[PDB]
Amino acid sequence: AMTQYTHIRNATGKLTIKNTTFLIDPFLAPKDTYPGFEGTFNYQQRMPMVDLPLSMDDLLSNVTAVVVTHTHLDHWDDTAINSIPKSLPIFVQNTADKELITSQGFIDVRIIFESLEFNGITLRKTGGSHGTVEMYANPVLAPLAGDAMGVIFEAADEPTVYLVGDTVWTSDVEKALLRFDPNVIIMNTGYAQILGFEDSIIMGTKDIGRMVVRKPEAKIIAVHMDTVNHTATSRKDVRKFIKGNNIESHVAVPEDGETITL
Amino acid sequence: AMTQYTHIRNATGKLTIKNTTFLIDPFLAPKDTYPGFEGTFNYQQRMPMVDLPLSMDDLLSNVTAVVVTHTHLDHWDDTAINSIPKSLPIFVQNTADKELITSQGFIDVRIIFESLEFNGITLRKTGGSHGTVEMYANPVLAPLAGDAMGVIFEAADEPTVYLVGDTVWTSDVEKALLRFDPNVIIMNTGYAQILGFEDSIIMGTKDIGRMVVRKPEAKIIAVHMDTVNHTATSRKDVRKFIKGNNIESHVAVPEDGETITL
Ligand SMILES: [Zn+2]
Ligand SMILES: [Zn+2]
Ligand SMILES: [Zn+2]
Ligand SMILES: [Zn+2]
Repeated sequence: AMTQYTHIRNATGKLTIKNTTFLIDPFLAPKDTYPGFEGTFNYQQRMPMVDLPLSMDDLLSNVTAVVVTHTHLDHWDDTAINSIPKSLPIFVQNTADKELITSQGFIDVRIIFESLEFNGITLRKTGGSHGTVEMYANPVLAPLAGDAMGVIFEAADEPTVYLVGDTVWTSDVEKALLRFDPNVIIMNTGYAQILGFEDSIIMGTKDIGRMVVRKPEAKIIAVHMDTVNHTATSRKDVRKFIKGNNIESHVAVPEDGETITL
Repeated sequence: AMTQYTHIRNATGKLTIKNTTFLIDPFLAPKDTYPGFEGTFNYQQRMPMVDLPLSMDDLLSNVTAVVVTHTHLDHWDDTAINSIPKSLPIFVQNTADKELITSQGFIDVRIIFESLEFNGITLRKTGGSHGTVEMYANPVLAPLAGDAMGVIFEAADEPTVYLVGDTVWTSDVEKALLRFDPNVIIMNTGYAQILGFEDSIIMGTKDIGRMVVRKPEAKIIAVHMDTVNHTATSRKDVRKFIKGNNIESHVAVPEDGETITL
C-alpha cells in the first residue's frame, strides 16, 4: 500500500516508506536547460532531454526529506536548490556536500557518516566508485567523478531498499548486498560514457544480469536513463536485454512518473 | 623526535610525525602463539613465525596513540589488548570496531568517519577492499574479509604518509593517491592467499611496480611479510622483484625493528 517508489526522471524519484517520503537526487531543470556534458558520449545533445512528468507542485507535495547521493548536476541542480523548501532535512554523503548545500540556504543538512535514523527509518551509507580503476588513475577524469554514495533504507516490516547510486560494480556493492540483503534494488543503469574510454562511470545491462543472479528474490528497478546526454544505454536497450534473458519478472524499467508498489 | 617509520613485525609499526608517535596495527604475540589461519595458504604453519624485534618498552614507551585499521588477529591481538595502556587514544574505522575495543577496556576510542585531528596531525580515512570482487561475492569468504581502512597522515611541514592498509588495488587507492599526493607510502605486500582462490586479499609485487609507476617520487615502504602463515610473497620475493625492475631506490623493505628516516 503506502510503501512505494515513484520514478521522476533520470535518478530523481520519490521513495515512500511508511509516512515518510524521500525525494532522491533531484535534478529538476526544464528540458534542454543545459548543453551535454563536455567530453562525454553524445555531448552535442542538450539535457535533460525530456521535461518532468509532473508539475512542480505535485512533485514537491508530500516530500518529508531529501536524499542527495552526490552533487553532480544530474542529481542536484539549481532548479532543485530554488524549489525545495529550505527547511526540509537533506541527507548527504560527506562534509563537502553538507558545506555546499548549507551555503545554498538549506538549514537542516545531515551527513550520513555510517547510519542515521529518521522517523523510524534507518539510512545506511554504502560505498561506490563512480568509474573504473583506470578512470580514477586519470588525473583529468578522476576529480570529475568524485565520491558518490548509495543508501540502504530499513524500517520495521518494510522491504529493505538499496539505492545503489552512481557506482560501477565493486566490492562495496557486494558488501551492501550480503550485509543488508535488500528486497528492492534501485540501480542506475544508463551506462554513462566518456569519450576515449571503453567502460562506464555507472552501471548497465551487465550489472542488471549480475544483480538478478546475486539476488534472485529482489525487485530490481532500473533508472538513470533517457535523460542526460551521455547515458549510452536506454530503456529500450534494457528492455531488450531483460526480455532476451528471461528476467523481466525480476527487473522493472519504470517510465518517468510511474509508481511501483514495494 | 624526528619524523620516521620504525617497522616492528608484519603490519605493526611505529610512525613518528610532528613529535607524535602512532603505534600501527599491533599484533604482538610471541612466536607460534597461534595456529595458521584456517582455510588459507600454508595453513599448517603457526604464527607469528618470528618473535618481536624489540622489548615491549622500546615498543610502547614513546607511543602517543594507536591506529587500528581493522581487528583481524594479525592487526590486533590479545597480547596488544593486555599490554597497551588502556588510556591510549585508539583510532578505529567504524562503530563495530569501537564497540569491540571499548569492550576490551580501552576508554578513549575514536572513529575516523572522515578525518580526525590529533596533536596537530590530520588522520584521513581511506577506502579499501580486503579481497577481489569475486571474493566478496562468496558468502563464506566475504564476512571473514570484512572492512579495513587505510589512513593518510598529514601535518604542516611534514611528509604526507599513506598507510594503504589491507586492500587490493581499487579506485579507493587511486582516489587517495591523487587527492592527497602522499610522499611516503606504506604498503601491505605479503600477498596473503586463501585456499581455492587465485588472487590475494592484500597487495603483492604487481602493486609495488604499479605504485612506483604512479608515484615515482614517493618513498615506498613494503611490509606485512614473513610473519603470518598465508602471505605467499616474502621479503626475498620483493627484493628480487625490485632489483630485477631497477626500482630499489623507490622501495624499502625494512627488517623487523628497522627505522627509516622520512
Ligand atoms: Zn554522478
Ligand atoms: Zn549520474
Ligand atoms: Zn586483514
Ligand atoms: Zn593483514
